[PDB]
Amino acid sequence: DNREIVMKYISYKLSQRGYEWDAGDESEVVHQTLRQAGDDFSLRYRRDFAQMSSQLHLTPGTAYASFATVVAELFRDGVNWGRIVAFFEFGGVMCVESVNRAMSVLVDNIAAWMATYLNDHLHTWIQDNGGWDAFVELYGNNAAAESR
Ligand SMILES: CCCCN(CCCC)C(=O)c1cc(C)n(-c2ccccc2C(=O)N2Cc3ccccc3C[C@H]2CN)n1
Repeated sequence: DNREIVMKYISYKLSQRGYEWDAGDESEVVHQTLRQAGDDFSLRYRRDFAQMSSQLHLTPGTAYASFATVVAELFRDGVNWGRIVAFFEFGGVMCVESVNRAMSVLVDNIAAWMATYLNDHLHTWIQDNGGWDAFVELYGNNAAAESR
């Protein structure tokens, strides 16, 4: 389910910062692989997230517009797994930031916007491209390459 993968992902990100989410908490290997891929994405692009956040100026009034803007740029050159990982980690980072700015009402909204975008705009692609199992396979190949 699209709701479930978003929910597990967001739950994990918030739990990483000690935040337990009222509405929170696909194979287990899929969730685990997406968790690691997102964590590596954040490690590499930490500085970029910090700069982008500053540009977006998160508020309840502008959160949806910022979410839509980011996602439109992310997928401007089409969908691939790497960009889907970016998507998840962007939604995660935005949920952590919401909580940090005493805007925790946004977490539920961001999770809904993520699940909707998955449903309306990534679902076809995912299925055409072998589903979440293909993501796991890709991750494996890349891990073996990065090892050697
Ligand atoms: C995490 C989603 C960032 C999407 N974005 C910012 C939109 C601001 C309105 C992008 O410009 C964007 C577009 C693409 C294809 N991507 C990437 C996808 C995979 C790997 C890197 C990028 C990328 O282009 N960047 C990574 C990143 C991460 C966090 C914050 C901003 C950016 C932008 C660039 C930085 N070099 N990021």
